[PDB]
Amino acid sequence: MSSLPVPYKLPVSLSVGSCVIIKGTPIHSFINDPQLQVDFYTDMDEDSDIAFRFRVHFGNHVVMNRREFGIWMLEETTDYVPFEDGKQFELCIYVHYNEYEIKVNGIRIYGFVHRIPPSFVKMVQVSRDISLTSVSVSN
Repeated sequence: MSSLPVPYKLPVSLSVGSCVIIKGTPIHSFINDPQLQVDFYTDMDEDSDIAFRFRVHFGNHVVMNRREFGIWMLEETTDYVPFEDGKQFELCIYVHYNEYEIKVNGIRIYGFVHRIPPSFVKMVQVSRDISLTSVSVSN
């Protein structure tokens, strides 16, 4: 009705200089472990490989990783999660030559180095405890 379906699946093509921009609001903030998850898949089904998972545990930390043939690789984390309950955020994932740069409301919180070329990404999925207003792939 007023927001996009969650979970949300968007076919994409990424190249160096692309930015994936996600606008949404954390909801259900009264539950014990509210989350946001963004997955960059290499094909259209959810069994396919994941070049980059960005999984926020709101108020706690972010965990990032990559999945190949069902197997998760080296996990990376940061406790810098500057989201606000019930306030709209702008989540920007910039595709650089060497990494995905993740900004929350204009502020860099992490850089995840590519394990496979970002041109291999075919779908972005957004899931868990957000209301989703828009997803864009810019440039």
